[PDB]
Amino acid sequence: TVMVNPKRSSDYYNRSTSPWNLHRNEDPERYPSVIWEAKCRHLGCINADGNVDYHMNSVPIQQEILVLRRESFRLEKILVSVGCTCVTPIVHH
Amino acid sequence: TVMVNDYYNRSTSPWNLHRNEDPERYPSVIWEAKCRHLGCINADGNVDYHMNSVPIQQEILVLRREPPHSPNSFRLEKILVSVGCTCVTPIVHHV
Ligand SMILES: Cc1ccc2ncccc2c1-c1ccc(O)c(C(=O)O)c1
Ligand SMILES: Cc1ccc2ncccc2c1-c1ccc(O)c(C(=O)O)c1
Repeated sequence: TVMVNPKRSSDYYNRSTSPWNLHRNEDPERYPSVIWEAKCRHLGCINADGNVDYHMNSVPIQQEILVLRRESFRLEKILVSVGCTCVTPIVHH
Repeated sequence: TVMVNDYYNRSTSPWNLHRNEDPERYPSVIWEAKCRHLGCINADGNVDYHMNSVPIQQEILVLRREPPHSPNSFRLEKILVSVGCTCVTPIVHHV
């Protein structure tokens, strides 16, 4: 026991070859109550012609973050998606 | 005041993880991303500067010992962390 005293400001989500949207994650018993989580727009990645390359993969980049939960509060560690990256698939065993 | 109790090696914008350690902080250890290249990896496996690797930055909540060195009193603080990298067009679309 111890004592303790959203925005989208980057355009990377649209300029990325693995672009992403944001989804509202809301929990009234949590601080922050509203978290915006990334969801990749495509299964594949966008090529230089602007079309989807289904061979590559858009995958979410996750971060472990601290949140406060009403329980007087209790500290929790959760995983949130912050954006997406484009990867070459695992193609061997 | 309250009381409290490989995929990136495969990315076209790969990154390496770096230890951010602060004993005055909870969590003490945060693993941050540093993009490996300024370009992105092309289909030949080389760095290509027609596109750029950029680090996605996220504002995260953290506990800071207040007063310093205290084992049971903290202040809520927000810091900017690099979580991973994505591959972007070097151009922007707004004025
Ligand atoms: C990321 C992106 C988004 C929208 C596009 N819309 C039309 C055409 C290309 C687009 C690209 C894109 C992808 C890969 C690339 O290599 C390049 C590039 O080389 O500019 C551009
Ligand atoms: C991401 C990645 C990582 C390592 C590689 N090492 C050798 C060759 C290509 C590599 C690729 C890569 C990049 C873009 C791509 O478009 C493709 C692909 O289309 O296969 C593959």
